[PDB]
Amino acid sequence: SEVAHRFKDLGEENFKALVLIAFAQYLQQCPFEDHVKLVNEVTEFAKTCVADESAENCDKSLHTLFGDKLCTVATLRETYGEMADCCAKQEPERNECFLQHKDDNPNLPRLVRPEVDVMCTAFHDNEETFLKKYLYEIARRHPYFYAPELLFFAKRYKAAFTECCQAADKAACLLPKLDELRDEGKASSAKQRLKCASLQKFGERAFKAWAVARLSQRFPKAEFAEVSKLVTDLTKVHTECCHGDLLECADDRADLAKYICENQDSISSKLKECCEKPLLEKSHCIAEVENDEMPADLPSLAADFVESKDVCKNYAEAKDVFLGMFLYEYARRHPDYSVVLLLRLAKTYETTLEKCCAAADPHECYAKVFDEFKPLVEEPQNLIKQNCELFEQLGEYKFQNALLVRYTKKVPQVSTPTLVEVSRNLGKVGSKCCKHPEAKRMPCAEDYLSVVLNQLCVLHEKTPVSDRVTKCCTESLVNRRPCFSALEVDETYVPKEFNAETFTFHADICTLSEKERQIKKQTALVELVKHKPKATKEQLKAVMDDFAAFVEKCCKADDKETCFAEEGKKLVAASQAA
Ligand SMILES: CC(C)Cc1ccc([C@H](C)C(=O)O)cc1
Ligand SMILES: CC(C)Cc1ccc([C@H](C)C(=O)O)cc1
Repeated sequence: SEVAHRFKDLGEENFKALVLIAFAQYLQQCPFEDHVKLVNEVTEFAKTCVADESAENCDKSLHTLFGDKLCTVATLRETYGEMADCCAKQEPERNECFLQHKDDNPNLPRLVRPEVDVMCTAFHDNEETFLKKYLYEIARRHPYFYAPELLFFAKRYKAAFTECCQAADKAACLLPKLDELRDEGKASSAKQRLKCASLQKFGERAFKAWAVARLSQRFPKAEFAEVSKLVTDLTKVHTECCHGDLLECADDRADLAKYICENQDSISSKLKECCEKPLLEKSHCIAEVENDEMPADLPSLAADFVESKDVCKNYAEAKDVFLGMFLYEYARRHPDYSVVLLLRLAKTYETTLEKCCAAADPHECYAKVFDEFKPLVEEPQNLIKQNCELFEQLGEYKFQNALLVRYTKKVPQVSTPTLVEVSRNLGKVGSKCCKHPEAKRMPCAEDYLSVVLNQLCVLHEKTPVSDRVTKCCTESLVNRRPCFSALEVDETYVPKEFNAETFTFHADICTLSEKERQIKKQTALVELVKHKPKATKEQLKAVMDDFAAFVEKCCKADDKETCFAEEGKKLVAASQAA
C-alpha cells in the first residue's frame, strides 16, 4: 500500500492538509464543503490501509485513488464541463488531462476579508475549519503553490491569529501580519511557477543547471560530488510537486532536509541555526540560508577550462559532467552574479566548445572565450543602472506608468488586464532591487524579472494573440529578458477603434481604494496607447492629466452620477484634438 506508506510518514495532520491542497488545485471551481467531504472519505480509507495493507484497493497508486474520488463530482459538466472528458480517460492520460486543465487565472471572485471581529470569532469557535478554508482559498487560486511550503504559511497564519485575537488592538496587531503574509505568498507562488515552468517546458536538464549554479553559490566549500547529490534529490522533489504528487513531494523534501543537516560540516557552516528547529521551520530555513563565505585560495578557472589542452577531450568524455563542473566552479566564486547570467555564460561556453572542438586547432579557437563573457556581464549591468536611475526619479507609480506605455507599444495585442498586471509587477522590481549596492543589484533584478516575465508568458500561453510574445517565451528560458528588451514597437499593429463603454468612467469608482483608482487610470492609459500607438510620451500626459480632472470633479459634484455620462463624452472630444 502506498497511501499507507505516506500516511505513516506524514501523519494525520499534514496528510489531510496536502490532500486538500491537491484537490483544491485540481478542481479549483468546486466548493469548500465538497472538497472537505472527499478529503475525509479519502482519509478514512487511508486509515484502514494502515491496518490491513490489502483491504479494498489499498494496493493502488495515488493517481487512481485521487482521480476516481474527484471524478465523483467532475462528471457534472454543467459545473465543470471540460472535466468530464478527463474522467472518461484512464490512469496516465487521466492525470495528464487534469494537469493540463489547471487555470493560472481562475475566474474566481476576489477574496475580501471580513472585519477583525469576525475572523477571530470564526477562528476561536472552530480553529480547524478556519485554517482549512485558508489552504483552500490559496490552493485554488495558485494551482502551483509549493505544497510543503503552504503548510508552513498555514502554521504562521495560525500564529498570527493565535496571538493577535488576544491583543488590545486586534486590528492593529493582525492586519499588518496578514499583509506581510499575503505578499510573501504571491512571491513564493511566483518563484514556484517559474520552477515548474522550467521543468515542464524546457526539460530537467535546465532545472539542474539552475540548481547546480544556485546551490554552488550557497555552498562554496562543498565538493562537486556533494552538490551533484543534492541537485539530484532537489530535482526529484520539484518534479513531483509540479506534477501533483504532493504527498511524496512533501516526504522527499523532508528526507532531504534530514540529510543536509546530518552532513552539515560537509556542506555549509551557516546551517547551524536551521537544523536546531522544527521540520517545517527547518526546511524553510535551509531553503533561505545565506551563502557560506568564499574559500580562501582558489585557482583560476582559466587553468582547467581555457588553458589546459585536454579541454575538448574531457568534454567529449562526459559533456554534462564537465559543464556541470564548469558551472559549479564559476558559480562558487561569483555570488555577485545572477543565476540566469551564470547560465547564460555556461551556455556561451558550451556553444564555443561545440564549435571549437571540431576545429583544426581547438586550443587556438577556444582560447579567448572569456572575451565573449565581457559583453554578457556588462549588458545587464548597464540596463539596471539606467532603469534604477529612472526609478529613483519618477517613483513607483510613474515608473509603472512608463513601463505600461513601453510594453503596450511592444505587444499591443496582449489583453489590457494582463498588461496592467505585468507592468505593475515589473515596476515593483525597482522598489525591491534598486535600493541595493551594485554588488547585489543585478542578481536581484535579473532573477526577479525572470519571475515576472514568466507570469506574462503563462498568462499569454492560455490565449495567444502576439507571435512576438510567443517567440520571446519559447525560444530560450535564460534569454527571455534580453529578447523582450530588444523589442521596440510593433510596426504591424493596426490601431484600435474607440469604444464608448471602454472610456466611460462611472461613479462606482468613487468608492474604491486609492489603489483600484490608479489601476483604473492605468487601464485607461493602456487603452489610450492601443488606440494611438504612434502617439508620444508628451501628449499622453496632457490627456492623462485631464482624466484625473474628470473623476475628482464628477466624483465631488452633487449631481447624481450623471456628470459621469455627460462629461464622459466631453473628455473624448478633447483627446481626439491632440
Ligand atoms: C529590474 C527593474 C528595476 C528594471 C527593469 C525592468 C524591466 C526591464 C525590461 C527589459 C524592459 O524595460 O522592457 C528592464 C529593467
Ligand atoms: C547546462 C548548461 C551548461 C547549458 C544550458 C542551460 C540552460 C538552457 C535553457 C533551456 C536556455 O537556453 O534558456 C540550455 C542550455
